[PDB]
Amino acid sequence: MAGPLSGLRVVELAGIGPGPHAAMILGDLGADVVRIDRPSSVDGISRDAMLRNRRIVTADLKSDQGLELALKLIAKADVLIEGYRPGVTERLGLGPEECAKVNDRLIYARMTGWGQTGPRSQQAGHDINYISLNGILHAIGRGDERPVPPLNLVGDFGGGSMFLLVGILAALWERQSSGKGQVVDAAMVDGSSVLIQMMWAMRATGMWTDTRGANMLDGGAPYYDTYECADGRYVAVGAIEPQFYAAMLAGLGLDAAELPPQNDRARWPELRALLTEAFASHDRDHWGAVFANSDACVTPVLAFGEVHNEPHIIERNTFYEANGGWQPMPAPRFSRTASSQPRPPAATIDIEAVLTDWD
Amino acid sequence: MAGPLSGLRVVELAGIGPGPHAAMILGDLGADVVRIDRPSSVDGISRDAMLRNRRIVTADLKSDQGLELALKLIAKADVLIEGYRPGVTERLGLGPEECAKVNDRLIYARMTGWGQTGPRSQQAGHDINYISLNGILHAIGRGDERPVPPLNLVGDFGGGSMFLLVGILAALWERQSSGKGQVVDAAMVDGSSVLIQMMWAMRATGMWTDTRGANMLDGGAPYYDTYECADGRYVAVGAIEPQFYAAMLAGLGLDAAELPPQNDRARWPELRALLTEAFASHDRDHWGAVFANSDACVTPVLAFGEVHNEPHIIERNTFYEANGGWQPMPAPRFSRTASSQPRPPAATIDIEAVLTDWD
Ligand SMILES: CCCCCCCC(=O)SCCNC(=O)CCNC(=O)[C@H](O)C(C)(C)COP(=O)(O)OP(=O)(O)OC[C@H]1O[C@@H](n2cnc3c(N)ncnc32)[C@H](O)[C@@H]1OP(=O)(O)O
Ligand SMILES: CCCCCCCC(=O)SCCNC(=O)CCNC(=O)[C@H](O)C(C)(C)COP(=O)(O)OP(=O)(O)OC[C@H]1O[C@@H](n2cnc3c(N)ncnc32)[C@H](O)[C@@H]1OP(=O)(O)O
Repeated sequence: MAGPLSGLRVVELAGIGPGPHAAMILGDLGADVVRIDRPSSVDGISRDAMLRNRRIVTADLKSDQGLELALKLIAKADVLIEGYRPGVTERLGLGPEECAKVNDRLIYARMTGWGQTGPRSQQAGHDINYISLNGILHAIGRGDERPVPPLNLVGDFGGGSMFLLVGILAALWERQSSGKGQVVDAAMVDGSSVLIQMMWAMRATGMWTDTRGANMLDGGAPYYDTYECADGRYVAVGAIEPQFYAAMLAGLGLDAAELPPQNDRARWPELRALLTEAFASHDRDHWGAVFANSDACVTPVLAFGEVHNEPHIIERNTFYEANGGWQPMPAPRFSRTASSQPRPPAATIDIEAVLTDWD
Repeated sequence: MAGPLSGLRVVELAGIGPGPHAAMILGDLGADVVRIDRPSSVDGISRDAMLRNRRIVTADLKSDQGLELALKLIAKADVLIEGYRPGVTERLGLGPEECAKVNDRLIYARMTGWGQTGPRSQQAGHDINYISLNGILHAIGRGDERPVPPLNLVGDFGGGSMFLLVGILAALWERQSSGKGQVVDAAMVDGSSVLIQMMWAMRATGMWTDTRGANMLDGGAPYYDTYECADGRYVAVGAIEPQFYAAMLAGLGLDAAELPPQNDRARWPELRALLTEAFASHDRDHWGAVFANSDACVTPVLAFGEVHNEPHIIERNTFYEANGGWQPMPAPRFSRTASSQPRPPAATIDIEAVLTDWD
């Protein structure tokens, strides 16, 4: 298996959202990922591409034999991922202490939204809920409107799977010197708060407010926002640095002297009206051409379906073709031990076969 | 130093955005992190709480002495982080090939937006630019408006620093076999694309469209969105699974028999109108009470300033106090080798004293 994580062994108890994503990236980077699902949900070659780079086995973990078969996998493995409510793995007899009996070296990786304990620890939830509680969701969207969910990118993946991964791999490093595994408690409400640490810093130095739509990076700044163009498509402007901002104005055809100052926030509505009129006067592709090779920080805002036609995307192979269409190639990239193209999710294999393979 | 990354030595060529955030987290988890800034841009004790868990040293890398002192630190370190345009470290004599000759165990971590090559590799940018090209930005916001940036959460941090961290830690794992370092190429356009792999999968199977504001997780679903309450504050609804949706309806006082089906998309306008009116009839804190300890997936949308009074946040110590402002505690959490409270920014230290300390 290609990638820096060649020979890492990972057992994934099938859940939803962050756990599968973390498991995927491990797979992507060449880890040996065995996913235990329940026989009831498994009907054919699973067609969720988030289950790439896996071997899928079924096993009723409530049966005596399914438990036993699972503890044998875990004994042969480096990392266990689970994404159930607290208590769940314990009652299956798959809890951290049961696992430590058969393998004191296991990285035991617990992926929740609310954490392992506390008043909300048994509440069901999705991304939108974890980010509502810690300030993040309130800060996203236009000021005159209700907050908008940034898909499930921030709680599940950014503040969720990714911290699970940082924990699994930091624990593996610690183990190199201690001989021992341990438990990683990755809570989305915690990870996403670290993910947004820059805002908490800026709030302390009076550089961020709790008003939605009134900040440098939330869409409130005329030089950090999207603009609608003549064809109804959009560009993104991110010209924070004054030098980049100046280059943008020249390219728009605007004389900096007739404008309010870049950072005079009281005059932001006025500045925005002037930039809005300028961007609206040509189409998106025009601006893409005009600002190619510039530091103006102006880029076309592409829909998913257009991304495969963008030179910079094509030439770095950020995507590979599959199945219905494009999927992202592994990230990040490695000079010596390079990941390879993901393997699609294969037919269910039998859990004994896997045990043979790992003896 | 407390945490799983105790003993890891890290050299950070001072930059902005992802590279400092990645460096912060390594320090958060116990790494010994040394940040080389230019003297040009230092004055006293920093106020930027993203520079916690850090030693700061200054050094004109353009000079012969600076270059040589930098190369000494790098010789004695596990990891180098740089976030400059491609070619910068090469030109400065701190490129991968130059570092490899003084330390072939080094993990050489390159944090960019566009990548090390391709047509956009020299253009300036920020988060909004990198997520504009790979389809992400176009997918965020309401259907009747231009896209709204999800702060800088998706490109800088979730799709940036976090992939940098996974690459560093994956490469460190690999170095346990090989005895050799390597180059990690983390580009925000690639990282963020993997962060959104779910949507690429669902697009392939017809379960996600390119229309903004018309999908399950982008605000288009009445049961995954925010709602305005009587007091003008908001709740979040994430009641995807039918059993949780049912619990929400009961809490709202709506009988299922008077509503359209939860997933009859043609009648989402009606359903939204019904939920809207119901949520609008009481204030946020009413809903928060009703639905505490429930699986209804309804939570208050708190502002930064209110977070510190939420019971679940207090009890798990998701935050600590520091300099007239709360800040997030490290994530994730480790059972045996727990992180400690971050150390605030300190005054600059002499680069010699660091070399001495490190031998
Ligand atoms: C396609 C589009 C869908 C996209 C969804 C988006 C995802 C997001 O936005 S993140 C949301 C998920 N949140 C989390 O994962 C946080 C932690 N997890 C949870 O809170 C819960 O797992 C939750 C709410 C998601 C679902 O709750 P629920 O279905 O009650 O499951 P959970 O309580 O975890 O327990 C699962 C049960 O399956 C059982 N089980 C698990 N695997 C097996 C198996 N192989 N065989 C037999 N039983 C099994 C467990 O034993 C447990 O049973 P029990 O009734 O004894 O406790
Ligand atoms: C609140 C405000 C903060 C904003 C935060 C948000 C950030 C985001 O949303 S993403 C971050 C931006 N993008 C990236 O980091 C991607 C990669 N980086 C870049 O594209 C560039 O660094 C960029 C565009 C940020 C800045 O560009 P620019 O200032 O031209 O720097 P760049 O070309 O990288 O070169 C850095 C310069 O510093 C010099 N330098 C760096 N360290 C030193 C040193 N210690 N001593 C001497 N010289 C030094 C280099 O020599 C080089 O100068 P020159 O070209 O004159 O030799």
